Amino acid sequence: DVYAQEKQDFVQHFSQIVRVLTEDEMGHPEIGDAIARLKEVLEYNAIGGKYNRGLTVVVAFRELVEPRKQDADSLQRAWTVGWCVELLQAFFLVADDIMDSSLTRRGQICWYQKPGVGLDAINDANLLEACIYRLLKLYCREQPYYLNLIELFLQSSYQTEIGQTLDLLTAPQGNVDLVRFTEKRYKSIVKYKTAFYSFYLPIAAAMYMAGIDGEKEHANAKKILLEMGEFFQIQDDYLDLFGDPSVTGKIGTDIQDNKCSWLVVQCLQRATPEQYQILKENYGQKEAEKVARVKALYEELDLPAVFLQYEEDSYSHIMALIEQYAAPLPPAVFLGLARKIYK
Amino acid sequence: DVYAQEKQDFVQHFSQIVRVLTEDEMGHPEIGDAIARLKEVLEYNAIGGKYNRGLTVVVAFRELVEPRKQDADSLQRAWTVGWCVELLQAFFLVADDIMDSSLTRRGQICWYQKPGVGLDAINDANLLEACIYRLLKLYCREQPYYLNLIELFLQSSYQTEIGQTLDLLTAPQGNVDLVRFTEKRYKSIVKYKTAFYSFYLPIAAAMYMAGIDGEKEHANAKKILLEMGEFFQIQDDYLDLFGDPSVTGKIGTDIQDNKCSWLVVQCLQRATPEQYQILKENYGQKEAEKVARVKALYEELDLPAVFLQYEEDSYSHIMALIEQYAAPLPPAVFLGLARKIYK
Ligand SMILES: O=P(O)(O)C(O)(Cn1ccnc1)P(=O)(O)O
Ligand SMILES: O=P(O)(O)C(O)(Cn1ccnc1)P(=O)(O)O
Ligand SMILES: [Mg+2]
Ligand SMILES: [Mg+2]
Ligand SMILES: [Mg+2]
Ligand SMILES: [Mg+2]
Ligand SMILES: [Mg+2]
Ligand SMILES: [Mg+2]
Repeated sequence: DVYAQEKQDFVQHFSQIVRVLTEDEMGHPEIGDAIARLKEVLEYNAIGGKYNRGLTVVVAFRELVEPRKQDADSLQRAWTVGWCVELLQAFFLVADDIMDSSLTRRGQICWYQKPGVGLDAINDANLLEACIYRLLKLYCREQPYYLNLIELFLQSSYQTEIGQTLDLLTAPQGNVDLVRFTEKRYKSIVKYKTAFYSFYLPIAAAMYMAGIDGEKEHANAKKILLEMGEFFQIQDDYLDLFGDPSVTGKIGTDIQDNKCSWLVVQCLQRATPEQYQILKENYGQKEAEKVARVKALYEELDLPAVFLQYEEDSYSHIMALIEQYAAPLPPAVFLGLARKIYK
Repeated sequence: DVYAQEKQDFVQHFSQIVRVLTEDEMGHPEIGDAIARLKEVLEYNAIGGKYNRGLTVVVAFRELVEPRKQDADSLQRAWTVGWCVELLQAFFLVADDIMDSSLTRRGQICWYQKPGVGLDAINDANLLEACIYRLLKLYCREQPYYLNLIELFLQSSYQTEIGQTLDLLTAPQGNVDLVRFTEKRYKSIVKYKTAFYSFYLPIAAAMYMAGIDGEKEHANAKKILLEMGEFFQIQDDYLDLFGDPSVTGKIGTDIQDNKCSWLVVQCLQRATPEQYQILKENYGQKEAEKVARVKALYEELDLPAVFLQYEEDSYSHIMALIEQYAAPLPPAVFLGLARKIYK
């Protein structure tokens, strides 16, 4: 709604982002081809998603900053930082698709799977990250929140990288170990690898831009947002298997990749002894026959129904938390985001 | 000499770097295994090189800061930022070895070639980068140069990433094109991919720590340092082929990887028509027979003698530049570094 009404405006601003990124260096004609590759990397990897994270920066900014202080420059900075969150996303996704050996993303072939690209995508990803800070310097260098934003983007990256490390350590290829797939480990993984950058980061950025830098306020917002992020990742694990790749834009790999997904953890909590052996024998392997076996067992344990139930209970819990912690911020801030990821 | 007398002190400080990096998070026991992977990544990829870049921060700091202002905290920050440059190095090298399909580094198997690691090394690299800014926040958060250092490390990364992009664009696998291997393109590649982070960055960091933030002074230092960096990369290209892997610690891949190396550019400038065809037929291929062919032609054109001559002429030019641009900085600053990479 508020996201939907802002989407088009947000996207149209992408041309300027690209222009300022592919101009401030073109005064150095020697790197021209590199700059041209950068544009290509940006168009392919920053466009095509839902932009919920970037839009959140924009929406939250408008709801937190008094309209008398929302000048043209002020708004420009807001959707610029919104695009910075979108680039952090792109950066992690490009690397993540390589490390998960994924095939498609956002309804097109993964960048690293594009003939001509391959492992060069590693450097491409690093460039996407560098661009965040180019844009911050360009548009916010003079703002009082400049250092707060820089540290917030860096901190959020470290956290999601710590989370990725957990994600990958818990999922050795060729090493089946159902034993390590617990609730505790799962909660810790998703907290770091998704919850900070996808939910805390955008709202926290808008808070700093609105002059809201108070520690307690940020902690209170974080309380709500991390819990939403946990829900979001669990929903992401569900879609990996039970979602239509025509709508998700991506092919699942979690079972093949031996991941500590929410599905397998829930499967293990409901698994009879015989079922456990079926899981242990077919999990984390590339064979389509064995993956199908795992899915069949998930469906035999009504995990699809268990997810529908979790989603409702979780949503109610998020709402409760918003009632508790939203103040003094507008509740619409969190309600708007929550509405966007519900089901 | 001054580098040598400082080496041991510098290295011994690595234990503390690791401790502070693997402690400030251990208050979060949930990420403990990730933190343990981080320690493992740090020990394997930050140790074993010459530490010329880190040592430069330390040496330059001592020569630029008045001894009355070199308190214990002040020195601690200096070798900490020195280790930050070393981590930037590690970060790029881990990714670079993957993208160049290299086998060894610093006399051991490349991290990504270690059984158990593979492409997870992409995230490991990203962690090494994140650590730079953790350490900066930890030890320099209160210093007046804090934001200058942060932007200097970010800018230097963007530049070396732009350079890597040039390095990789000019070297498509399976796509031989001697035509693109020119002097101009070479100078532009090495300027961005090596010269900034390996030579300007360390000295510039010590300058900001010594309160020397003046634009003209930094530009003047940059004039000297980029030219040294060009020399250093050219020396690196020479060693890739004509160096002993027992001393370099790495196996060459430039010819196989179809790289715009200094050797091939010099070969092309001296290549008779028939020799050109030999180059075009055997360059950028994995076959050991064809690589040997390229090397034979390099030796037929006395490129080893041409490098020895370039090194002398270049060294004299660097010295000239130091005479011109060193002031008001101690010349020992640049002489010390130059002495360290001579031959
Ligand atoms: O399931 P993953 O965590 O790999 C994923 O959600 C990406 N990701 C990576 C960190 N956080 C999220 P994706 O399903 O989009 O491949
Ligand atoms: O020759 P490269 O530039 O790949 C190298 O010098 C690494 N590097 C990467 C950027 N700058 C330098 P290395 O020979 O150590 O593999
Ligand atoms: Mg993935
Ligand atoms: Mg992943
Ligand atoms: Mg997923
Ligand atoms: Mg290399
Ligand atoms: Mg390289
Ligand atoms: Mg080399």
